[PDB]
Amino acid sequence: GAMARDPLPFFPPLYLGGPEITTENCEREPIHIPGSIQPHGALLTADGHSGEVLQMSLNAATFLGQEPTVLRGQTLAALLPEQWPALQAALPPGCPDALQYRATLDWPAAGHLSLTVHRVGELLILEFEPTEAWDSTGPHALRNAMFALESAPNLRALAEVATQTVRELTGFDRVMLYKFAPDATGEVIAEARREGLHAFLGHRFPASDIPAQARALYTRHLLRLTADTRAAAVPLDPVLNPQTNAPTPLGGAVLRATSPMHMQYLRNMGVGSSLSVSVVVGGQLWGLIACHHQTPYVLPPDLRTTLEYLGRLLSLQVQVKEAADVAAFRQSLREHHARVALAAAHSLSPHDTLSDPALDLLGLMRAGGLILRFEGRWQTLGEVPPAPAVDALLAWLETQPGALVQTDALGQLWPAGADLAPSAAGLLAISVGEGWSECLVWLRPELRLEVAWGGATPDQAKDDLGPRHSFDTYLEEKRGYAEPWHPGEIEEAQDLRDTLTGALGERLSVIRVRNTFGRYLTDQVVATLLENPEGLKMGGDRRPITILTSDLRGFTSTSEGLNPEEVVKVLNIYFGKMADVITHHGGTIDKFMGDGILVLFGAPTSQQDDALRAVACGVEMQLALREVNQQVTGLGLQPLEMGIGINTGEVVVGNIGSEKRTKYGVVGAQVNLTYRIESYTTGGQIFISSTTLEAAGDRVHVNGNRTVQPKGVKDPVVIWDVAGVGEPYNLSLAV
Amino acid sequence: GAMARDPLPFFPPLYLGGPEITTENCEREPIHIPGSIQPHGALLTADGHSGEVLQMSLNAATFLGQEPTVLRGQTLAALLPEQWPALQAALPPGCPDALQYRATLDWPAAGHLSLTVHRVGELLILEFEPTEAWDSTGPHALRNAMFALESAPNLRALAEVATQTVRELTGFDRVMLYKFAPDATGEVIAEARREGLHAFLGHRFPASDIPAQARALYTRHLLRLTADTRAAAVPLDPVLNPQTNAPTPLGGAVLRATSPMHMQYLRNMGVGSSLSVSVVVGGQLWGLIACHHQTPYVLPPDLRTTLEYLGRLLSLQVQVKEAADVAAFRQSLREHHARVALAAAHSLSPHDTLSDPALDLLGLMRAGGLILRFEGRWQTLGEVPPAPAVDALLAWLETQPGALVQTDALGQLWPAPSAAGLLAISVGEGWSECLVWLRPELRLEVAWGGATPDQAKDDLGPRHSFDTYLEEKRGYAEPWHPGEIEEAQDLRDTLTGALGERLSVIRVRNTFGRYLTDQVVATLLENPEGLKMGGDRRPITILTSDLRGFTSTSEGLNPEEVVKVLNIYFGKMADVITHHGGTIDKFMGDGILVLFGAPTSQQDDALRAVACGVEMQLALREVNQQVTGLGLQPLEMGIGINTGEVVVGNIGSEKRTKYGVVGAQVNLTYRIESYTTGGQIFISSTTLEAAGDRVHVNGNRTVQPKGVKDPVVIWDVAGVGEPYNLSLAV
Ligand SMILES: *C/C=C1/C(=C/c2[nH]c(/C=C3[NH+]=C(/C=C4\NC(=O)C(C=C)=C4C)C(C)=C\3CCC(=O)O)c(CCC(=O)O)c2C)NC(=O)[C@H]1C
Ligand SMILES: *C/C=C1/C(=C/c2[nH]c(/C=C3[NH+]=C(/C=C4\NC(=O)C(C=C)=C4C)C(C)=C\3CCC(=O)O)c(CCC(=O)O)c2C)NC(=O)[C@H]1C
Repeated sequence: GAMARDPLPFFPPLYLGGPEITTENCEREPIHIPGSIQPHGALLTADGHSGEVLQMSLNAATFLGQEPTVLRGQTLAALLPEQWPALQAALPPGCPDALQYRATLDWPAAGHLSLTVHRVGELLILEFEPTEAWDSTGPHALRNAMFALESAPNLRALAEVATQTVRELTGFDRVMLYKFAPDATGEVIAEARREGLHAFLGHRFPASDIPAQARALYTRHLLRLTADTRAAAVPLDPVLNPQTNAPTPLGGAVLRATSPMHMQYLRNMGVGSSLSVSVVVGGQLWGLIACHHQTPYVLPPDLRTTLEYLGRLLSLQVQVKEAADVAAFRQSLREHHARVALAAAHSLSPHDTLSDPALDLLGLMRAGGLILRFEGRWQTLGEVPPAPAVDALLAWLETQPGALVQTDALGQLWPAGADLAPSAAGLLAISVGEGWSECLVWLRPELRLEVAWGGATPDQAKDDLGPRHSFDTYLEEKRGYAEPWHPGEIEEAQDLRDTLTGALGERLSVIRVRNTFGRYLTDQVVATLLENPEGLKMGGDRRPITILTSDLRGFTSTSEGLNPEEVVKVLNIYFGKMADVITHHGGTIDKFMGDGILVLFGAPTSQQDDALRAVACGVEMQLALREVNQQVTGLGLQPLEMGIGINTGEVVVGNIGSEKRTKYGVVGAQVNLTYRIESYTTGGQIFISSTTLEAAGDRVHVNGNRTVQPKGVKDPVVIWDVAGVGEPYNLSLAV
Repeated sequence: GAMARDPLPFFPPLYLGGPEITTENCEREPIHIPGSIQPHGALLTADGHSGEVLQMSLNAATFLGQEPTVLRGQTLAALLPEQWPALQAALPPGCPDALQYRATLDWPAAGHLSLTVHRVGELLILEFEPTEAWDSTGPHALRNAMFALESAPNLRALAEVATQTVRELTGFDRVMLYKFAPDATGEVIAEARREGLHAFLGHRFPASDIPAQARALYTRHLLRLTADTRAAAVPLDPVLNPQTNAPTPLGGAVLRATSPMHMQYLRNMGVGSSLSVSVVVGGQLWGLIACHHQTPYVLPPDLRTTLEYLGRLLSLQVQVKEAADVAAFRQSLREHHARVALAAAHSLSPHDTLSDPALDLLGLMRAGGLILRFEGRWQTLGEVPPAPAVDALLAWLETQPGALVQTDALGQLWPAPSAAGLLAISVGEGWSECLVWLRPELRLEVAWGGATPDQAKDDLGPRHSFDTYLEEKRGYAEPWHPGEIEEAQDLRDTLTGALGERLSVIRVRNTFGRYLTDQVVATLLENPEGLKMGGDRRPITILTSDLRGFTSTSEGLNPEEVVKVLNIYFGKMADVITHHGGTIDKFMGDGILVLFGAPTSQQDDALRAVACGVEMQLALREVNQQVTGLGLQPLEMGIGINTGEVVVGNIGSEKRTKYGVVGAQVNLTYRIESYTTGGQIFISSTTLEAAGDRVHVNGNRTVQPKGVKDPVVIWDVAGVGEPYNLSLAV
């Protein structure tokens, strides 16, 4: 950004053999050390401790009415017997160079003088200038303006009051408020002017009309002027400070000679006199009050002080009015902003929430297209570039520093993307966390706009070796720019980025609970578990739980002759319906081992009807397979068949994983027994153990039984064939 | 926070039957509508459209030089023939009541008068004051003050210039800068005064000395004065505005009579004249330039305007100076800040990064104790109260709103000793992950100007004593520096911004393998494509293990022995499997399933799987030392490995995916393991072929497990050669 770019190193001044200044090298003119002054005042420099005079402007003798011999090598003690002790008191040695001291002198000849002093290291710089010794303006003009500035209701009105007041105070033929853009171009956003004068209002001027080292200088010394655009500069004698054998810094002297480049610009523009006051906001040059007179004009010093004070006042009020205008913009989005904040705040699946048309993330930013990248997938709303180009933008976005990126001409910030101006000329992108792995990208189409320039566009700065001669309206078509993002839209995006980034709190814990307690647990069960962290006895515990295992009989063998995509599709269908059923019965899915399911009832938390719910779950799982086999045989494949075993008993519960990556699981002979029980089933059948049937109760309807001695058990056991469950399930296997 | 709390509703004023004002209700005094003015000026009110004069102060004739009947019911057009068109243009209908217009008048029997006008609703309010023949040589004192304030190096120095300059401009016997705290107590942070006056510098004063409705009014109308603290008010006549039959709002008139309660305070303090100017920063009352004279003093209006100018400049520079003071505090901490900023940004296990003493989160904030809650658990550095108080503090911090909680007296915020000061930041929203800085008690003595806030309602009028009253505060820590608040917010921003990076790795590990290395997770994220979630048939090598008979022996162990043994076993097996790039797929009871080929495949999948199996068997030697140390029997382990085409893809539901494998070659692996005995590794012929000549074998078996159409040869593995050089001990 040209405004946030320090000036180039300056070249040596002319009187040290520096180069001549043209529009090629003019950002390097050392305008702060011209070694000369404007002829309407006089300048002395003096040693800061002794007060010996070291330099005089060539006109100081004639100005201060003393022969040049006495003056040179006189002391300020003798030249200013009253003001010498005072400026020492006000400008103590070692004080900042910015500090200035002002006084009136009753001088022997031609009237009173205005004295302005400042210190630069070991050197005192004294400016002398005619004054009335009588404030022409009176007390009320400034006080009235200050209150009127503060009561202006918005930025535009504040600009009107500023230029209208300054022109009333000074009599200038033209007073402009000139506002710098981030690329250091500027625009006349208010103008008060004498009748019959050409209007510059609404015109943009190239950044080169005020070069970077002038803008830097104007950030530190807030007023400067050219009283007479025809007047020759007056040299300092000697031109170098003899304390240093180096140029005398003159940036803080209002009598500093103006650059010949700018002198010529003002003549071309028809200007006899010029003055500007910096508006500085947050340490940055926000703009200028820029004044012109058609004929030479020396603004009296007291009028200048009024201006300098208005400068300070305007610097604060520009900030106040800009914040109020932004807040008013956001005030009209309040209803919509709250609604978007509430949804984003607690949402655990951002993709389904932020793409809802009822949320209208597109309208919230007046965007033409929105990209949402969350988890691993990105979807879009509205007008976006073809899918190949969206992936190229997200790839370049990942390289951008920060968590917010904003531009109204994406083609310039990212060259390869200049082709995407029909839908992505402007872009506002925010990163949920750092790295752009999750982000939102509002896009805006190219908006062709005409720009009124003051005589020339920025690329015509070097057509001549000097300033241009025309400042009349020059229209240029703007290419590749979108409508700019309002500062309130920038803020809205910052608010929403913060909300989603905060929401990563839950999105990390619930995925961490599922890793420990159940990969397929419901968002309610996880919520239930987060509230009650204790009671779970991670270090180990033995207690009763019911275990259910199922397998698809021979599906692993029939899957060696299907498409790999058919297998995955069939397993996805099956597990989907199975998981819905098991969830409905409060079971914890513990493993999806191939085509087999293990379900726990009682871990992570138990209830008195664990066994009954497991049996009912088993029945409905079998019934659910009939719905599943419609799609499978719909796809052209053979029906699936399923056997289920259920056991109930004491198992060891706890962190059965490792220490660094825990898993709440169960271990013991009663787990293994469930598999042996399931191994006695055929398709459609459910075998349960005697402990399960006993624990489940009289609501379980059995078909018959078998005594079996599975390998792994010392004693024979009776297993029971389930036909159904009664109230309140009323679930029955078909026969 | 009494500063950001609106005033209470005022009570009706006395002349409408309201209650007498005492220290019981003085926050309800309607000080903006006294119906009266101070006697060094005169006041008219007129209709905003016709200019008809509606009220006059009772002294208006003496001031304006015309008896009341010629003034009353006359029109401002006739009375101010030049100023009437001007003040209408400056004060248009609807303008803010803050907006003021001033002019000078020259009248007979009246000298030069200052006329200050402003508009309240449909009413114009005109104030008349003696003023001076204009003779200034220019605003030199202002210009010099302006640059002196701008060059002040810090906030203390800025305050010193302001009071020094105001005293030089005015002659006031005492000039103070009075800075409000968030609780609306105030402190005199700079003072310029007569030598014979008792110093108030450094003293704090109760919030009630400037009540909430004075503070609110002082945020809109930036100057008020009491010219003579013994001068009697002058009634308005009539007292009520006839447009409304309601009181006339005088908040915006400098001549407004001062609250009687405050007049008595000034007298009790020995003050003869008073004036203060608001410092308003970001729309908030930051403080007052507060001035006392021991004798009466009517400041001419032109000199008040210079004070008003300095108030505006000082509102700007207080902002500039406080920021620079904070930036200078943090500049000392820069290298330390960068050091913590780097660590917290890229950490995927913040518990081990932040507890590092070389990171020095305690010293960064100059704290005595630090709590660190991340993921499931919490942990503490330095001096922390016990685990009940930490679990109770962490529970209560979930109560607090926002992401940052800052106090220097935790006993007051939360009733329930190493922690008198607390600074807490929420990583994300809700405090599920947070940092808590704790500071111990710092016995400080507050110097109060006469009395503590407890003694506000001791008598029905103001206090008489304003001498130093030292009060010992208990349960307090050294206050958090504003730079230390900014450092905590920065660190909170960083850790919260690192949640996205922490999120990407747990999402991937949740899909592709729970125990995956933080290194291979980075691999899957820079190359996310080609994984083929829809389905694919690829060769992979599969390794299954079991601890034979441990399921039975565990029925005789205490459950805590069972979990401890499995934790030791799995923890060692995981180390070995990860060293060999295996993907632990399931911890099935005491069994492990490991994939070599998923999610990614190298060309030596089979060899690594065989060598991993050998090392797991060897690693069981170091496990069986800890298991027998605990007094238990030693574990035995059998291993089977198979290599074959399997279906690879999303095997879970569509909603909760899991990258898994399915097929007969997966199931054959468990059958191959079932033939092993303790200490033995059986592998299939396809594994032996893919692994290559570096595998050392003992013998072989032809087996035909059911569910298999054709017999298969399995091979007993003795060890692995270069570069592994592992052999099963024999
Ligand atoms: C290659 C160098 C160039 C150059 C140099 C230059 N310009 C300035 C200072 C100013 N230029 C201003 C420009 C404007 N005045 C207007 O009235 C408008 C629009 C209506 C514009 C854009 C202004 C305002 C200033 C500030 C000075 C002032 O207030 O008069 C300097 C610095 C002068 C100095 O302080 O010594 C220099 C070196 N101007 C170019 O256009 C090219 C040729
Ligand atoms: C129960 C009511 C109380 C009360 C009322 C009250 N106080 C004010 C205004 C001011 N009080 C000030 C206090 C101080 N002056 C000092 O010099 C110091 C410290 C050294 C303090 C704390 C100040 C500065 C003001 C502003 C007025 C001024 O500049 O003199 C009002 C409002 C006055 C008005 O605008 O009419 C009221 C109602 N003060 C209490 O102490 C209790 C009794």
